[PDB]
Amino acid sequence: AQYEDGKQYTTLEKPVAGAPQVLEFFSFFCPHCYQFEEVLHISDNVKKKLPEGVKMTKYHVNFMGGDLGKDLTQAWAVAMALGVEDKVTVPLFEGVQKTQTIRSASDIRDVFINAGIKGEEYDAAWNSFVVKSLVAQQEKAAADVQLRGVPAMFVNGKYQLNPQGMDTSNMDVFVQQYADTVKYLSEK
Repeated sequence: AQYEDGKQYTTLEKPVAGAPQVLEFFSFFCPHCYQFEEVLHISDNVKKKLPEGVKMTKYHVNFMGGDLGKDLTQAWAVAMALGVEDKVTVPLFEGVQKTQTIRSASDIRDVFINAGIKGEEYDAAWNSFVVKSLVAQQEKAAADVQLRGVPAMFVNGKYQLNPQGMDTSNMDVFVQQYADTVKYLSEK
């Protein structure tokens, strides 16, 4: 057929109950993730093609970048709690991978300050139990699918996107295949 298990996607032999509908994992240390965000705009193009009523979720992971990797997962929890994802995603990616000016939790904090989040508001969130439980949620979602690599996207806790089984000559064409595949899995 056109869409085939093992080609554009794989099926989880161990499906995850109650999972978010469209669930993306990334790391600010992940080179393909940088491409996905700043060059390909994957999340955005997926969103534009998703049906009525389908929520999109994106979580950070711990398994890259050691101590700073965990800090970034907590900062992403802060970002979600405050609703400022669209203000910090680009400077966090560039701070980690392009300028390499993010080397500590303080440097992460600076990105939020520069983006206009008040320090006192950042620090309150950082230390909050709501953020602790948002960290727990990110960790549990990743653990549930035995996640070993990013970028990754899962649909209804049962299908995992398989971008290696897609064309990459043209960047635009890859992005729409990825998005169209998500829509298909969505409607499945």
